[PDB]
Amino acid sequence: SGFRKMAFPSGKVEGCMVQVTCGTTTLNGLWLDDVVYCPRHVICTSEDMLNPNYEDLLIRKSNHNFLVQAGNVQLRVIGHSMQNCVLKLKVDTANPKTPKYKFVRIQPGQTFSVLACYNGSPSGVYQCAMRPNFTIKGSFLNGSCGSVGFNIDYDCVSFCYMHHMELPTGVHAGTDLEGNFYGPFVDRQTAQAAGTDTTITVNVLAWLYAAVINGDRWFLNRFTTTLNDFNLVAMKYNYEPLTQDHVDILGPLSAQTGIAVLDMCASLKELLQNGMNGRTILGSALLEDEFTPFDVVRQCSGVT
Amino acid sequence: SGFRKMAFPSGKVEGCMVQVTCGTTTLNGLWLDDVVYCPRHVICTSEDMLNPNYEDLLIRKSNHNFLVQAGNVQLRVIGHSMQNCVLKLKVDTANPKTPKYKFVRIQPGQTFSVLACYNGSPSGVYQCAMRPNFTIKGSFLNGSCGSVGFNIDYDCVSFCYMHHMELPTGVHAGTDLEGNFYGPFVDRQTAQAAGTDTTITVNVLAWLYAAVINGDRWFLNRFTTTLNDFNLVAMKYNYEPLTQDHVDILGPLSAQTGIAVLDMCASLKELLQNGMNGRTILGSALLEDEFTPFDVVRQCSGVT
Ligand SMILES: Cc1ccncc1NC(=O)C(C)(C)c1cccc(Cl)c1
Ligand SMILES: Cc1ccncc1NC(=O)C(C)(C)c1cccc(Cl)c1
Repeated sequence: SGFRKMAFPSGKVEGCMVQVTCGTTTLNGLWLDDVVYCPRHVICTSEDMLNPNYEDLLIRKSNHNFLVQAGNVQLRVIGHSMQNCVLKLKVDTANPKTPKYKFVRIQPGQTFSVLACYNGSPSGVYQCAMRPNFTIKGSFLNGSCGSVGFNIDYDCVSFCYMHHMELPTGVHAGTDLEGNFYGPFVDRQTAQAAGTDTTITVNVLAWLYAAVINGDRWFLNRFTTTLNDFNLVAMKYNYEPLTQDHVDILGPLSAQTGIAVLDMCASLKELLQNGMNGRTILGSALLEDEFTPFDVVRQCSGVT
Repeated sequence: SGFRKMAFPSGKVEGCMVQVTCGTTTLNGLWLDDVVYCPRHVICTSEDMLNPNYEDLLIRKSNHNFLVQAGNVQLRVIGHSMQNCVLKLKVDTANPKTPKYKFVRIQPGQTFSVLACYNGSPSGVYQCAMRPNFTIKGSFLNGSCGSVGFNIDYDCVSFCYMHHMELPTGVHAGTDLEGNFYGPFVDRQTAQAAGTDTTITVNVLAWLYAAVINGDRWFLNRFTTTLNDFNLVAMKYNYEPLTQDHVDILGPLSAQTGIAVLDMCASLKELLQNGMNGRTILGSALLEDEFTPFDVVRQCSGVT
């Protein structure tokens, strides 16, 4: 039936996007109830970004200096405060389009959808993973700051990411909705290199199970391995070490396909050592790691 | 700044999805104004699908036999008609969430977003291309029929695809919103093999330009080629022949990067003849063909 890098339907999040302007700077904000959330660097000019004292910069700003526009209507700002790297603008009107929501701080290796926005307007939606080094490989241009990452469960949106910065290497860094950066990144125009980015082993295995479920079985072999043997191979190829918690989460996929987790590890071991030999798996020539076991079950079962 | 397989924000389409039930069969419908559009095979049982006479099957059905549910509210059906492979159910209420829309029949090689649905509820959104053989490589399970493909321009949704069938090979076939199938496919449970699927050359070149724009330049070489020389290579590797119309559409990308189209063709020629030698381009180990020149410009400029 096919397997695609699917994002959640973005409707509930589109109705939350606003444009926030402070002085010369314009970026995106997230309007939930009577609060607009946005990156605190909205108060900076490019000149301030080298070494900004956000507390001192925010002191020269009043409620009337933050211009919030939802589509074509202007929101009245009645309060402002800084929480970590985000500003919280209290407005006099609750967003009538506020969905049921939560703020969650996701773990590395977990996935989420991103609704890229510019001037408070959505341009597109794509599926991302929080890398083990706490960066995301997204698609963001200047003006995209404040665009959010999220997951959906039935009718509840769990916001997990707010975009803040592009690193000199082209990868992206941002915060949870409490303004805490994922990783060691600071909201300063300083050289900040992302550490070693490893491959999310449990996600590659989940995607290998998805491949078997959809007919791609050429990589299955007559071998097995042990967690310690597999992890010697995973270390050599900069793969996250596989644990019993990882084996446990792959249980439903192992149950559906009848392929024991350690047997799937032996297929992955041989793919790591030998490569794909010019072949593909689910339309890909590399081992895909941005699908969790939960994503595979969801897509393969039709959860709406 | 990064490059992702981005889909359009799906909000405007989510507000159009309904569940349509006829007898034992449940599938998705598209509610625009006072009309619900859905695949005509909603009137079939699996037994009928072998060789259905849709005209005779529809004769045994009245307005009250089509149950249309939008979320939790029931729509009253006051008319029904068959247009090609789609049924048009006239309801007594115009969808208050109907966006500005058009029905368009796209060309092969063009891209579009798909909002996969089950029981009238959205599960996810992904970007697709209409293959040169008029199939799409999507992700659809039973119950997904009636899910639509679309493009957005400012505030106007151009619906181009409605999902109808999974071929025995795992690829997907469907219609435009007038019920005309893309390709030679019929809505019958018969062996229908998709013809030879070629690579969309103009899209690969557009994606090569996107790679250069984002720093991936290892594949650039000191060579050039001619359209006739390049097309001898394209035929050998089952690539669509490149034409002057294709060169013309790549003009803005050639203007921005300063790399002449025929010089980019020579890079592609060498990638075809030599492979990637274990390297990647925009996180991919194969030549990507599901991004049009328009998609690359849009994503690289921040069009919302
Ligand atoms: C230009 C761009 C592109 C994609 N995402 C983001 C950006 N923007 C940035 O990175 C800027 C605004 C310049 C920045 C600089 C230093 C620290 C922080 Cl928090 C932010
Ligand atoms: C099961 C499924 C999965 C993904 N997309 C679609 C389907 N469904 C089908 O293909 C069915 C309904 C069985 C079918 C059969 C023959 C012709 C037509 Cl038009 C449709």
